Amino acid sequence: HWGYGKHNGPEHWHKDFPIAKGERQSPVDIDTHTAKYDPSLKPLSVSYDQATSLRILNNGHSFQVEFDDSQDKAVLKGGPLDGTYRLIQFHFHWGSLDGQGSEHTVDKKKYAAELHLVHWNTKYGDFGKAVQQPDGLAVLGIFLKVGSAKPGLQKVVDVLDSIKTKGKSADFTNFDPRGLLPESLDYWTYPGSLTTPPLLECVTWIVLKEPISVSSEQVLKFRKLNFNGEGEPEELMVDNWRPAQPLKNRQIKASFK
Ligand SMILES: [Zn+2]
Repeated sequence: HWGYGKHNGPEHWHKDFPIAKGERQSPVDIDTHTAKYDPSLKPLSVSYDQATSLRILNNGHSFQVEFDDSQDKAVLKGGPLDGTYRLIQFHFHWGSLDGQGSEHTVDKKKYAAELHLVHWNTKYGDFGKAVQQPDGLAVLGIFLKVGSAKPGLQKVVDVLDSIKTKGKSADFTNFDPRGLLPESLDYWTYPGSLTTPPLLECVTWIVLKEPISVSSEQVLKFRKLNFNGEGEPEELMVDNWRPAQPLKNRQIKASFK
């Protein structure tokens, strides 16, 4: 099965998922000098005050916090989106070292980690139908750099002990994802894909310009998670990021000058 090691990592994925060599794959390098400012783009509208988190899960390739998405509780609108997208989960990608770990890069700069907040377009009724549509998902990407601790992340770091191995889950209620946002919502946006199999090209990417800072101690705890299940030989969950893919016929647009 696919993963991030030498015999099953990203360079191998195309044998089981040939869309890996597709026309609108993610992530990409954001060249800040060639991105086009578009005054037509609207500000993002993030409405997370009624979010209901349920659970945190180690899925064997990352950890993810899941939200109740049976109603319009936590939604993203605006920016380049048409319609309403509900939050279903967020997860992270990170490195074995502070100088790598993000999926997107900015002028080839890598960050220590990247947060993905995944939302699906309510017009398609459920997540499984949305991923089959070119405008089915909207993913907010936030970079993490190492510096000062992020208070709103600590609740997450504290429970990782309890979901160390693949398939472990824990109740995780009353977590407010607003504490993970930077001050500014300026963004870049381009059409792309999921960055893990099945790599479907159903995502409008919205990547925030401003990183959030986390402390070395906080990302250290990420690196203690395991890819393996309980009882299996220990393999640390690190470097679970896909490298930048060719931009091909796409335009990155910026909401700012
Ligand atoms: Zn992701």
